[PDB]
Amino acid sequence: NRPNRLIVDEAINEDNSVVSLSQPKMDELQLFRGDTVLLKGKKRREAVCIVLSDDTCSDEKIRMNRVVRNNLRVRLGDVISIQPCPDVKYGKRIHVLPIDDTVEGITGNLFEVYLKPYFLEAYRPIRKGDIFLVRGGMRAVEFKVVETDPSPYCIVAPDTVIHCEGEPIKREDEEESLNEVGYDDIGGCRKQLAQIKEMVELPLRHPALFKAIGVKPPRGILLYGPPGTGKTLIARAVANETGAFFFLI
Amino acid sequence: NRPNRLIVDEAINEDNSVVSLSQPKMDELQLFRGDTVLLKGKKRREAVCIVLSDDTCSDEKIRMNRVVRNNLRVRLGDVISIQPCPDVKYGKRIHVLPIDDTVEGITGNLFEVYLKPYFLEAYRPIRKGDIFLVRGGMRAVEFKVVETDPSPYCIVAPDTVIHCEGEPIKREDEEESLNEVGYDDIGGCRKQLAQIKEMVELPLRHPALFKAIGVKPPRGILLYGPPGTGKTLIARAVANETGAFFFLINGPEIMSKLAGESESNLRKAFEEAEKNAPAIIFIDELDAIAPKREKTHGEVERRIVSQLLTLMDGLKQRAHVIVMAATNRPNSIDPALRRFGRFDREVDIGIPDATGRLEILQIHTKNMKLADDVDLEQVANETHGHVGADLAALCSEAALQAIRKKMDLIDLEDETIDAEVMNSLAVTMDDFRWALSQSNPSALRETVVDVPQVTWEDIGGLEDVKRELQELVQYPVEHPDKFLKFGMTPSKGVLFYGPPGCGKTLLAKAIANECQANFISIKGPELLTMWFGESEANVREIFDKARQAAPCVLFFDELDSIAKARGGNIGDGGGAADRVINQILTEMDGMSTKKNVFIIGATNRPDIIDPAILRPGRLDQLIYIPLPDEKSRVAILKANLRKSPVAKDVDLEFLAKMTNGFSGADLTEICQRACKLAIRESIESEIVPEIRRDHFEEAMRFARRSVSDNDIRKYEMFAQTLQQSRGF
Ligand SMILES: Nc1ncnc2c1ncn2[C@@H]1O[C@H](COP(=O)(O)OP(=O)(O)OP(O)(O)=S)[C@@H](O)[C@H]1O
Ligand SMILES: Nc1ncnc2c1ncn2[C@@H]1O[C@H](COP(=O)(O)OP(=O)(O)OP(O)(O)=S)[C@@H](O)[C@H]1O
Ligand SMILES: Nc1ncnc2c1ncn2[C@@H]1O[C@H](COP(=O)(O)OP(=O)(O)OP(O)(O)=S)[C@@H](O)[C@H]1O
Ligand SMILES: [Mg+2]
Ligand SMILES: [Mg+2]
Ligand SMILES: [Mg+2]
Repeated sequence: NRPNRLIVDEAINEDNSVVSLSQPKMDELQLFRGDTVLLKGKKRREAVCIVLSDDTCSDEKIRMNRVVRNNLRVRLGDVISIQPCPDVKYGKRIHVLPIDDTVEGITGNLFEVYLKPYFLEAYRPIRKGDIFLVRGGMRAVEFKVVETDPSPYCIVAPDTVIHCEGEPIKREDEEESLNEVGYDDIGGCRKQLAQIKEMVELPLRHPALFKAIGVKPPRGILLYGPPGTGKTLIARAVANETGAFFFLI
Repeated sequence: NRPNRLIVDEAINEDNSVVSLSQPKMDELQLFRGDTVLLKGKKRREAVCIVLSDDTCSDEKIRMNRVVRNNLRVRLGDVISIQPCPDVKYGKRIHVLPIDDTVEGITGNLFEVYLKPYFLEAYRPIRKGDIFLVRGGMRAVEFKVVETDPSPYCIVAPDTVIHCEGEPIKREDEEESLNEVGYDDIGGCRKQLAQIKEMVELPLRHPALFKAIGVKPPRGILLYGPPGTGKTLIARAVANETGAFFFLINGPEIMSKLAGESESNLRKAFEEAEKNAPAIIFIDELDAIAPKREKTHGEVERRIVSQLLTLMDGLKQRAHVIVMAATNRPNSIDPALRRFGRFDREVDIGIPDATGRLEILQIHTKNMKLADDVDLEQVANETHGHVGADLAALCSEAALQAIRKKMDLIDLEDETIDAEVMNSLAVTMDDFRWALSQSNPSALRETVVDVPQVTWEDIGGLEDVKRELQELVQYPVEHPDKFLKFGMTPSKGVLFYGPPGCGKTLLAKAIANECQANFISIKGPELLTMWFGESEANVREIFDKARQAAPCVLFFDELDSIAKARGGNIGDGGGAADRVINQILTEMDGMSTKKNVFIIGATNRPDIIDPAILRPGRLDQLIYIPLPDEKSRVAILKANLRKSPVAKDVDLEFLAKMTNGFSGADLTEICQRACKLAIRESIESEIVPEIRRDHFEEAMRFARRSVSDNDIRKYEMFAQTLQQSRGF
């Protein structure tokens, strides 16, 4: 029923928004390697991205990047609604504005350092109200388009002009700070992260189901190891990747 | 007088309401196997059920299920009034309603999952206002009929229609919650439960009788055992199965209070217990509040201990108050508490055995749905160091693993899933295997007190020593009358000596198995490491533990390691007696003769064993186990090859005559090498499943002898002259 629902979990490609599917999926959804796809999430918001051909990922799973995970307001293990978009898009004007929480201490023409060698030779699609992360200059800033042609009808093209404004917009509470620690900020602990996920996220993400079943949830997880191994980092990441209230003692 | 009164005690049939009587009873009450009977209890209420034919239950007892025990408002040990009901009954309409305390979180048509595959092929009777328990969908809910034809006039029939209402009724205080812990919620502890019942329920159930007699009631029951063994569970069950007010005191909770406020809490708890009828005070984690006063820092803790001692000493027989305590560290308890008048009865809740842990697994999976390949007996056999908490965690992990593969069939978008899919989710044996794969047994280091599985069939030859061990162990425990007639006190000790790998450990385990007696194995290296902490009380605890397990056999294996700690009898000139061995001799001399504890020692270094071990009264039965001869080698090979698919052309007597100085371990090594060659052949052929003659020939080509001819001569010398030893 409804062969359009995808399970959301973290991707492995260390790049910008690029979704990865399994071998039967691009043939079942009649989309090729270099195709434009549309992501639809909760709270009546959309996302547009480019698929990637993968085989040794899983039987039925999409791969979801953290850059646009907050764009759809969806966390780990969520269900997403995909849709192929065989619509030709080209950008003419895209009024883009950074956020004055991560761009402080940076001056000059930020385009030629951050946006210019990030757009060309990529051909990425941009939707209305997209928060995409750009790394460079020994720091990372997220960026926000605020005004363009009707959504999305936009891909990265050399024929797209841009203009700076010099007044970055503030960050509202509707979105989560990408500067916070996530699952992608932990390296070298994937088995431990897998165990923590299996023991933590299912009861937290589905509290009503776990209350209905009446089965014992593991509530005494104890991390241990040598100092500086990321125990606090892992705990904060698990807190952030789930919609659970976090109290620190 | 009145041959209609029945004593009420818990049943053994793991089903719905089915009463079980003794052989003379159904003939005396003219009722057959498939007959309808009527149960009449107190407070003017009745119950209807179906009898069961039983013979090996007791002389005069009924068996009463917990489902309908609360239906009659009768507890354990009560007297019930039975009546046969040869009245034909058939249900037409039965308005049934659940209770909204256990059905929350369940939606959909609960009939087709819970009531439909529970009614048919059963033909059970239903009475007015019956609370019957139905398990399924990884949870248990009780159910209540509220309206039907005049009572009871109802049995389960396919012609009975039903209709849902969607509004479950609330639970009143007239009945007890079946979700609470009862006697049936504890597995693997029946002897301990029997002792607790005998020591607790008679004074509590009959306080007036115990006050009239003027005899001392045991008021200091102290439960102890490894953590997670169900001490709290047992205490709560005993509280629930008797009509005694239960006051719970938590160690850490009391200790967390401010100074001068915890004493107020203890005094208030004792006052409440004394005021409110017969009562039980349970102090969970007693070592938290009352450690050894020699090892404690603050004076507030000592005030707490003194207050507890005063409150315990202030207990009168008229108070009808029983104080129970649980601690996983009984030796950390202040010794003043364990004296007479405060805590005299001590009950050891030990690690469950294979049967006990199988019972625990059944108790924890009875709510879950198991696939047809689920072998709970195999799971119990594969779990060794697990305790009740470990098995509960294993079952929960298996259920979670089953759910984790069902996240798509279950709409995770939906708030509260319905039971028509929850029951469809079944826990496979693969899920149990996965859960067992990653599990940490807590009681791995604990000493095992159990009947070993190895029997005489696992031992080849050695018939004479088998007969001698039978005469030494079975006869004093089976026919004491002959021994007291002829006036000889049985010998309490046996020492096994001989070449290594000839079956000294197997003999002790097999003689433990045949007598069906508890077996405790203490190895020499274990003693040497457990004494290195200068803990003289541990080897005393070993003998104490053996004392409570009587009839028990205490086996000290690898005494050579103990004797090699200081070199031996001659060595460089000093003696090998050190550390444990002196305390072991002291314990052997200080053990009661009438106790059925038997001590067996084994060593393959008879030269260096200290003489004091061999003194009469400690270990005077010197049994020498030699290397197997021709026929014993055939027997050993046959015993070792029982579990392997040996081909017909394999000539075992040929192998026996081709091996002369080989011991049992050497023959086992030969069999293992032949099996490993067969495994290699199978692996190579994969890129047949019968071990052949050629494999045995190739294994015999590389077979090695682990006992020298000079060693054989020396053992023969010690086989004849070892009683001498002591003296020079
Ligand atoms: N596995 C890791 N992956 C990425 N960064 C890591 C990892 N482990 C440590 N770090 C970095 O090192 C910092 C220190 O790690 P912490 O989690 O704060 O130390 P810790 O694990 O709490 O151990 P303590 O606090 O000294 S006992 C983190 O904030 C990260 O920046
Ligand atoms: N013999 C048993 N039969 C059935 N369930 C058991 C048994 N032993 C333990 N359990 C289960 O394991 C849980 C933990 O047991 P508890 O009695 O709470 O532990 P404990 O005996 O108090 O030992 P502590 O508190 O760690 S010192 C119980 O609530 C049961 O669910
Ligand atoms: N009579 C026997 N019948 C069958 N197998 C035997 C026999 N004697 C020894 N074995 C094998 O040898 C192994 C060791 O048995 P043990 O009773 O431990 O021998 P032991 O005399 O105690 O000497 P060690 O030091 O323990 S090897 C057993 O597990 C069997 O595989
Ligand atoms: Mg830390
Ligand atoms: Mg407890
Ligand atoms: Mg041995």
